[PDB]
Amino acid sequence: MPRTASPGNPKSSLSGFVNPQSGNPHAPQTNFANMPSARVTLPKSLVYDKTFSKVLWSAGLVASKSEGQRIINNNGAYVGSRPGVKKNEPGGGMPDDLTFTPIKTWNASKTQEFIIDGDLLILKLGKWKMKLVSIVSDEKFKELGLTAPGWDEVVGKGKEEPSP
Repeated sequence: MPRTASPGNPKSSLSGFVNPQSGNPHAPQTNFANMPSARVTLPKSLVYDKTFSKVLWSAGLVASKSEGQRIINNNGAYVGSRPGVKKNEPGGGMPDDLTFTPIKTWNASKTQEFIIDGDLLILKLGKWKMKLVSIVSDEKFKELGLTAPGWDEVVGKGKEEPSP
């Protein structure tokens, strides 16, 4: 039996058909939908410094400043931008309406370029998750709400429990 074994023999449970019963293969609907459906919002101003890294870890999904960078390094990510202000299609020329990323390290150039995100910032990683974040500049806020109870209290009074 052992000495007369058959070099290159198949398996038992997996003799051609591989499908467990834990749920791993049981794909609900779409990958993006469940796992990669987390979104957070952070101050648009500090986003200008790092394109992929800062946005992903700091903003919405993880401690990955360290981990995230690795992913970027991994080069298994994409980046998109879509505020919805202009009607200027991709036009290749570093569009702002829509953005696509090769996930190669670009700190300032790429960030500011697409991460302008007046209303939208999106980050997607194919290693595990996609995180999308919306960012608005505090200053901008001042402009719209420039005459609300928000500025008066915060700035003028500046004596509220929840500090800015």
